[PDB]
Amino acid sequence: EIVQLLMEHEQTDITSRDSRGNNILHALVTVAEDFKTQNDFVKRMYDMILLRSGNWELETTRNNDGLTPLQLAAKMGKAEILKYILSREIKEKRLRSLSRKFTDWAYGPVSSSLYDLTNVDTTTDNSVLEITVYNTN
Amino acid sequence: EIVQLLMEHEQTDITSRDSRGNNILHALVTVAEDFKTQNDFVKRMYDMILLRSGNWELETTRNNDGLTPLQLAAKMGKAEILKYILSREIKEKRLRSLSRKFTDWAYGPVSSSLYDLTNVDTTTDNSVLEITVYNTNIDNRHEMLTLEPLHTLLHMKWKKFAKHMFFLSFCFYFFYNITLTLVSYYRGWLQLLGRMFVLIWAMCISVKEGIAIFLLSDAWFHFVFFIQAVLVILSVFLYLFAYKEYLACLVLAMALGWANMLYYTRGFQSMGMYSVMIQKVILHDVLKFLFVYIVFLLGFGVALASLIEKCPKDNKDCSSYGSFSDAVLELFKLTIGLGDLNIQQNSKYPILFLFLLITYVILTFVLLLNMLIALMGETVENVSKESERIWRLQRARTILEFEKMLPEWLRSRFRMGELCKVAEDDFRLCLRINEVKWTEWKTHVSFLNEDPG
Amino acid sequence: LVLAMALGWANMLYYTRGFQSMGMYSVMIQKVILHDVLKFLFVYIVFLLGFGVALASLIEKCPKDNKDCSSYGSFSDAVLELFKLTIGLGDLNIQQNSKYPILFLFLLITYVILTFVLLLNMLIALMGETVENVSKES
Repeated sequence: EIVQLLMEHEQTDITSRDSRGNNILHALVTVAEDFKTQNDFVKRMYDMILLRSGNWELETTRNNDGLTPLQLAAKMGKAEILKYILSREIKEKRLRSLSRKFTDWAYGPVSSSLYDLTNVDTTTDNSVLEITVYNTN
Repeated sequence: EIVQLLMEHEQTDITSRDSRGNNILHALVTVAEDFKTQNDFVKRMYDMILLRSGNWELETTRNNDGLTPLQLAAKMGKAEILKYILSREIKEKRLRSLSRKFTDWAYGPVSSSLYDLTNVDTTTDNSVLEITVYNTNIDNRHEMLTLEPLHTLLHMKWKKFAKHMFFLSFCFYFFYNITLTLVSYYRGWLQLLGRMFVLIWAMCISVKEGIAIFLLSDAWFHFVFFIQAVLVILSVFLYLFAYKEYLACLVLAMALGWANMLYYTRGFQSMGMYSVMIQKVILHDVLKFLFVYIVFLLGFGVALASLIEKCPKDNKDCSSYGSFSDAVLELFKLTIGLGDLNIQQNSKYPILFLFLLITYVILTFVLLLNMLIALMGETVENVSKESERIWRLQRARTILEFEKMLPEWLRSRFRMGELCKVAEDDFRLCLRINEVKWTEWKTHVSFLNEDPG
Repeated sequence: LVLAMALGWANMLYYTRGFQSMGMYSVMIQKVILHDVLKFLFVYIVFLLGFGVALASLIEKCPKDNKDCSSYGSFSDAVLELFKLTIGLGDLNIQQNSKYPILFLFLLITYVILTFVLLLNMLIALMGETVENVSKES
């Protein structure tokens, strides 16, 4: 409730970056732990905030360590938030451009979905796939 | 209902002590059993009565055995009532002074609670921590030392002193045993330098382990170290005196010492659980094997000696089996693969002989030796769960021993815990434990400091 | 040269990770060496070093210029002879030049018992315990 109050407030700045460089999504990633602990309310808040401000601005930024909240979830050990972020299906046709997974065609039970490799597929400098493999911590 | 009737009655005396010395709380402790049995209605009644009469009068008294209901729950095996008593959070601000656990500060999920060490932390005569460790009449002590203040008392003591005293002891014993080996192996000034220290530290081990063995399967090491020291100093006496038997006791003491390196594997988690599992395998499995095996050695020994009993005709190589000793020794060779299996002259019954030997090989190898491996495979599965707790218990007893060996001032130097003000007049030594809980959210009302630190 | 060769054939193992059936196998080996075998080798070497100086001091009497009379020379020959005995090569007999043949024999039999019927089978049980947990994550 308080989150919706603050975002609905016209003066709130959703994209604000704290002293560490983290915006709100980085913060939600550095927190979230596991299902046996938090019962997964962080994924819900992450979705809520993204859908509430339509943009790639939040998820494309970088904290002072030079990481997007996706790459940050890769550096840290957070699987439950990474599955969510890494496959998103947004059903509402307005905000559907924010999804990372799409259904190319579906007929009966058979369906061919489609995934987005931008920061994943290791055509970039440090991607999600290089981190999850070479990260020994 | 009837309890509330009696307490609400003005004439009832809540603090009455029966002929055994027990007040009502002692009585509730001597009763309560477990959750699978009573479904835990005793904890509820204990809470009800305390909250109904505000005081420390009840829980501070002593029955005729000189025990508070807390210490009594420690003597007896009662864990479920001890967790309750040992951490109490009373939310009502009036009676909050009776709690043994407090929240120093809480912000969001993070909260730092605070525990009360008064009769726990072993600054008293017989405390909750000394009892749950040294009390051998229970065998519930696994779940006893996993409770909230006790776990971190042991941990903090280890991180403060008991680690360094344990390692230091390992060094002083290790040098001792090396010098003992170098003395044993070479038999000018080396004997004068080392041998004196051998006698000295051996005498120290003998006296200390002897005093500890006068206060009596947990203490089994105290017998072994003592036996070693006796053998060492005895060998010294027989070396000063003129005798040939000194070397036997010397080398036996040495080998026994290297068998006593094992005691120091309880300082490490990975090796500690290992030596625990060995200690249980020897008890539950191997002994049964050695008994039923020795009965066969003794059977087939007299079985074969009587057949090979014919006269060697002054040829020791013709008859391979002499009296009962040579037969048993030859069978034990055969288990290793040294023994000589052939049709034997001087044995008038070579077929029966050979059959009766083959039955030995079969009963030993393909049956009774593999049975042991299967059984060990059965015990490892059950012990793998409790081994960590068992090792925590042993480590705990070592910790308390090192604590009891310190001087009064150096002991008071550490003094785990801190003074904290719980109430207006209440200052009590407390132990801080930080916690993070995401499961249940609430507005924090009862707490100690407003500013989280 | 030969040490490098043998090490190379020990390095064939690295290429078993291209196949599923052998890859999981070499993983389970890699974990067994770490969790189980090392604990065995430590507690076993401490016994070799114990009984070596135990027996050498008893057989320490002069061979009388006969190398076959005294089977145990310095600490090396004793350890080597024990390791023979584990394989079944070692020569077990009442030994001349050992002034204490009963104590000697007892102290050797205790070695055989502590090794085989106890500490070597313990390893097999523990490995049987680790294979059950590793079989899932391998």
